[PDB]
Amino acid sequence: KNPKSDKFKVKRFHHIEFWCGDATNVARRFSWGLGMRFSAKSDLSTGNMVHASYLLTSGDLRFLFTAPYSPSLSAGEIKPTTTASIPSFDHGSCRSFFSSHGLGVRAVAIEVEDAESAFSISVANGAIPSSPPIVLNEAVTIAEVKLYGDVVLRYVSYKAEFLPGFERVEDASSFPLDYGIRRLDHAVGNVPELGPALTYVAGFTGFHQFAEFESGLNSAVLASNDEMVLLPINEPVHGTKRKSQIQTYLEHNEGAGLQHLALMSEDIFRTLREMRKRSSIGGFDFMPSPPPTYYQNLKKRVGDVLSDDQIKECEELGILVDRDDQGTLLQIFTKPLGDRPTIFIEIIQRVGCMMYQSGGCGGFGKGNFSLLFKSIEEYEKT
Amino acid sequence: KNPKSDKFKVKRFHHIEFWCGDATNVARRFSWGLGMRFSAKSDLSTGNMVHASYLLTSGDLRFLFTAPYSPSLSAGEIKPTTTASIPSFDHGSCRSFFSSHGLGVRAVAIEVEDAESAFSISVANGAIPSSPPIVLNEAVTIAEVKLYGDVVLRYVSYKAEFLPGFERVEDASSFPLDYGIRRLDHAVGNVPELGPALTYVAGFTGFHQFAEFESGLNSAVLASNDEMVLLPINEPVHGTKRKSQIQTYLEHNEGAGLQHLALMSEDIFRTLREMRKRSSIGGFDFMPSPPPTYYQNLKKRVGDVLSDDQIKECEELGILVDRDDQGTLLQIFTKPLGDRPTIFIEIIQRVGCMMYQSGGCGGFGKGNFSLLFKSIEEYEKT
Ligand SMILES: Cc1c(C(=O)C2=C(O)CCCC2=O)ccc2c1n(CC1CCOCC1)c(=O)n2C
Ligand SMILES: Cc1c(C(=O)C2=C(O)CCCC2=O)ccc2c1n(CC1CCOCC1)c(=O)n2C
Ligand SMILES: [Co+2]
Ligand SMILES: [Co+2]
Repeated sequence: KNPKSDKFKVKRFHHIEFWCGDATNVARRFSWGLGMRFSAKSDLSTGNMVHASYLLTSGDLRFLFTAPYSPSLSAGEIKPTTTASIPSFDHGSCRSFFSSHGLGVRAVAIEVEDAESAFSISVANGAIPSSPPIVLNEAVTIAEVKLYGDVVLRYVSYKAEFLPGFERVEDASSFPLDYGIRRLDHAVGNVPELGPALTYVAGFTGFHQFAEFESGLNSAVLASNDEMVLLPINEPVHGTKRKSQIQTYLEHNEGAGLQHLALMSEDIFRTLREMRKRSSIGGFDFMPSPPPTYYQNLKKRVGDVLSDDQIKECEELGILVDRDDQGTLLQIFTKPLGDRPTIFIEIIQRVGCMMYQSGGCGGFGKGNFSLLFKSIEEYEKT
Repeated sequence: KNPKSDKFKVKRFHHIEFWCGDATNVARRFSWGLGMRFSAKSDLSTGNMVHASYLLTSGDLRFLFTAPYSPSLSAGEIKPTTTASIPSFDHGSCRSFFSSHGLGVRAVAIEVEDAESAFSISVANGAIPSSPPIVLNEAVTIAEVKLYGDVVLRYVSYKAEFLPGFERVEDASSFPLDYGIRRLDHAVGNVPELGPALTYVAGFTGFHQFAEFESGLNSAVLASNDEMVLLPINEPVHGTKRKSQIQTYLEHNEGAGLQHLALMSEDIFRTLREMRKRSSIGGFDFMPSPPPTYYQNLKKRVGDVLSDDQIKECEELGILVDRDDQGTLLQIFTKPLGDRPTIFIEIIQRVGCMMYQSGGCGGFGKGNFSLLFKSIEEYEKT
């Protein structure tokens, strides 16, 4: 059931912003590892004396990497005279964030009809304000409220090209990499207490719970009206056999924060071929693959959806497969993106639920906990 | 003239350590951009609860990338019980360094006969101590004194594999990249006042001035007995037509620090081919090339050293050429390595001064200031 209770008009995920110590090195690493093009910048060369911000794009996916300059470059500025292109940016906040959490997501940005209205309605409905609505060049409005931990939900609305003050990138510096990634499917937070986190976010958005179907977690998914903005939240389950990965996250992250970004591919086979080729030459590593018993067991579960060759391709790439009552999910997880065992990336492709494809088709793979455990002792039984 | 006045036995450059906010992303970027292999690690997976440290190697060149974890992971430790593999590491120092300077070199490490003796003699001769000698697993001794700004000169001595507590890397994660870089040729600092910086460092090392042959700088080079450890220092020259690049460095870096690392290649043509192929796909960018008049003028200057084809190869790659009374230098400069216009890399190859090749053969390229200016108006004169 979907009561379509959004308190303001929400469109799609717009961008994800990482707060970095050095935006250049993280952006270049991510560009090569994920096949994303350098498409916009705001930095010293564009007159920004406050922060360096670099935008990578792949299809509709937008990753922004931002780091602070020395405060001395802008010590004469005040907010009315700022050269920052993102007016919510604060040197102290950014340094405190990265010192506390390491490299990670500061902002989950969604595009809305009216960011000023979204901010006002959110705050009237319990949202903790983080940065008030600000109109940029009479063309774009940005506002921010707290989501969880030090992560903010950023509202962006356009009157009618990323943000004013950003410049399109050089072409020589813009190599057209593309491994098939096309959009953000969902963005997942880890918190100590799921109940109060859900109540808070659902309280100020009107997002509804997305229906599902002990591994150390309890989770729930909040969804917009058309279920294209999907914000799952996890809490740890304590006392289990193996220590909860959610608890490890909270310890190494110094509390709640964004756990994973799931990136939809239009061809997950190509994406994983291209990413795995680059794992050991600057790109991303992937978790250890399931045993061959898992891919043996795929015939009975999804043999009506994938051929033997397509299943063999999944086995070659370490891809996981789950199924809803509506659709099928192909997914795989990277190792952590940086030094800490905190944020990682999921690559996904969904098949089914054709109307366009409806959001969340096939679920989020919670069935793969049983099937992985079921595969593990099965391969031990050889 | 070389008075060979070293106050302790110095061998060669040993490693360069960058202090990072996220060591993983910088190390992976540098590995791909420079063709260096991942060869050792010290991090959570090796029992280090304090810092993540990753070592890249190319030939004898060793780049170490280090970032701090949350202090909470090690809050129960004291120095006698530390799990840090580099005992001089301090969370607060590292965070303060990166917040002040951004990504940059913390340590220039040289191998010595006896790091305890080098430390004692240095401090008795005016060196400001930074970290006292500490013996690691009864096998290696490390000590540190201040060099300039927040950069330290690190002494390392071995009784008889990088450092104890580091583990050799996985092989699957160790891709054998190699673009031809083989060793560190020199490491250059920028300071506000050259005189007092030279007096200080030469005072405690016994390093002697290396002889040379207004562009915004004055410089001088300090050298070990066999002139294989070379430590140039620059100061700005104020009031010039174009603003001094040394002054821009000092402003954006928040004071003195390491300006550039010069990396010797055994085949600078191959190195630059390989690095330029990767500039726009995660690697490093190079400064704009000199005009063709520069390569025209190369025939009269070095036509006895390089063929027309070899000169044409220099022009294809943007390589600069200078000449001493003893040797010839091929060199090129990267754009800044990170967000700030501070640290950059030089790639070099030297030809001549055969005995092995003597250190500093061909100088450091100061002649290229005249020849570049001479080339610029010449190409304007077309
Ligand atoms: C995170 C995750 C998902 C997943 O994406 C997901 C959501 O989007 C919504 C909430 C429910 C959910 O579970 C699916 C299956 C998984 C899994 N993990 C955890 C590890 C995977 C790699 O290492 C880091 C964590 C695992 O073991 N299996 C088998
Ligand atoms: C730094 C540099 C060197 C060089 O390496 C060097 C030393 O090792 C020892 C001290 C003397 C010295 O000059 C040689 C020639 C140069 C040069 N620069 C500065 C810019 C180059 C690219 O952008 C950043 C700075 C330039 O314009 N020319 C023509
Ligand atoms: Co997921
Ligand atoms: Co140099």
